[PDB]
Order: sequence, then C-alpha cells, then structure tokens
Amino acid sequence: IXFFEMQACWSHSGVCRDKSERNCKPMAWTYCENRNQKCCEY
Repeated sequence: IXFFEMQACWSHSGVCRDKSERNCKPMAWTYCENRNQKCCEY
C-alpha cells in the first residue's frame, strides 16, 4: 500500500536533510517523515 516497502529513516540509522542540499547521499529502503526532506546516510 503506497509505493514500496521502505523503512523509517530513524528505524535504521539515517538523517533528514533539505532536498535542496548539495552534500546529501540519498539512501534507499528508507524514507523521511517530512514531505520536503530526504533520508540521507549522514
């Protein structure tokens, strides 16, 4: 139900940075709670 079977950005070990960042490494199998923030590794 939705798109895929991703996990929580805080459930594993990630962070939510600004989508307009220049130094953000987007990680899969996980998403952010905000609709304007991406779940990056660090």
